[PDB]
Formats: sequence, C-alpha cells, structure tokens
Amino acid sequence: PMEEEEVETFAFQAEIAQLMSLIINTFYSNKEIFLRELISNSSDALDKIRYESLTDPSKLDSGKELHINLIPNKQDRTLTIVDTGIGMTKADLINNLGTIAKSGTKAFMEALQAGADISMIGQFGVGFYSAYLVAEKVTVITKHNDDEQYAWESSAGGSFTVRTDTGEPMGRGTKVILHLKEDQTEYLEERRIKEIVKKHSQFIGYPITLFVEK
Ligand SMILES: Nc1ncnc2c1ncn2[C@@H]1O[C@H](COP(=O)(O)OP(=O)(O)CP(=O)(O)O)[C@@H](O)[C@H]1O
Ligand SMILES: [Mg+2]
Repeated sequence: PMEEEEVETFAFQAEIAQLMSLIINTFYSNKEIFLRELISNSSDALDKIRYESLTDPSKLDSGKELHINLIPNKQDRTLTIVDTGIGMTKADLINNLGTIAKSGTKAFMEALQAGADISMIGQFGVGFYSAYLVAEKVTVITKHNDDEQYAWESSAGGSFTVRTDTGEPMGRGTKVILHLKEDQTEYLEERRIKEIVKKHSQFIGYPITLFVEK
C-alpha cells in the first residue's frame, strides 16, 4: 500500500543564497574548518539541553548522555556529525537554517572578496554554510522534545526542503549528513578527521567519538 509523504520547499534568504553560491563556485583553501563549525553547533546544542534540563529534568527522558559522534562512511561517501543536543523544532529548522537573514552575511561576502580566509565564516554568524565547502548535498535530521523528527535537505541552488522524517528514530538531537564532493573524500579518513579535531576542536566540553567501520 503506497505511502504518502508531504514535502515543503523553501527559498533561502537572498544573501544566504548568494553566500552559498560563493562558497560552492569559488576556490577556498582551508576547507577543513567545516568540521569545527559543525562540532561548535553540536556543542552549543548540548549546552542548551543541559541548561534546560536544570529547569525540567524530564527533558532528558529522551536521553541523558550528552555527546557527539562522528561517522565516516566510505561506501556511500558521507560524513555524519551526530549530537544529543536540544534539536530543532520544525519552525527552528525553517527559520534558523535558511529563511531568516543574518546580519553578517553581506560583510562576510565582502571580506571573502577582499581575500579573507574562509575560517572567518563563524565570526560572521553563518558557520553552518561551511558544510558546502566539502558537501554537494547536506541533510539535517533533527528531533526536539515535544516535536516530531524532521529532515531538512539542500543541494544549494537557492532552496531547501523540509519533511517529517520516516527514517530511524533518534531520541533527541541532530544529525548532519554531508554527502561529500568527489574531491573531498579525505574527510572520510580516520587520520584526517583526528588531525582536524585535534587542531580546531580542542575545547568542545562534551565527549566526541569517532566510529570507524572495519
Ligand atoms: N547541531 C545543531 N543542533 C541544533 N541547532 C543547530 C545545529 N546546527 C545548527 N543549528 C541551528 O542553526 C543555526 C545556524 O547555525 P550557524 O552555525 O550558521 O550559526 P550560529 O548561530 O551557530 C553562529 P556561528 O557563525 O558562530 O556558528 C544555529 O544558531 C542553530 O539555531
Ligand atoms: Mg555555528
């Protein structure tokens, strides 16, 4: 019996779309900082659930462990960053991951044009989009307490989609699945991941574990 799923498509805010095009169609060295940006997001989300659970300990019913997992998959060429942080509601996804303007976007594009290192992306308030330095497509699966599990996805080009996720349930948190570009497969290698975590993500505040398939 055929299943029916609803999909909603959203336009990125105009300057966010411009930034994504810049990131994708311009050569930048030092792309490895994408992972720092994603781990920083996870750490921030872990702080949020940690503090919320001081007010309401039942907010940890959906899982007490506060941690980050990194999962390279050489078979399907994906690198996944999973956290057990606060997650995002549907409204959070739509608002926070593309539709609302960020005040630093224009300044950042000017900085890049003038030769700034791509590592400055976080300072300008748009760190997530560093994912597109290495990924041709990004899928974000997320589960916030008191809301359903959702999947956000974009291959850039000006829009993203959101749908209720009918895949494997997560208790609470977010998974960012990077479908790596063919020339960026170094980020599936355990040595390289270890190197960049050590270099850029030394003060995370939560355990991080790298899972490596035999
Ligand atoms: N792992 C995650 N868990 C929960 N929310 C996340 C998330 N990753 C991203 N987000 C949401 O997406 C927003 C945008 O993330 P982004 O990294 O671009 O900016 P930011 O708010 O972290 C400032 P910065 O530029 O310093 O990183 C976050 O503020 C948060 O609301
Ligand atoms: Mg961030």
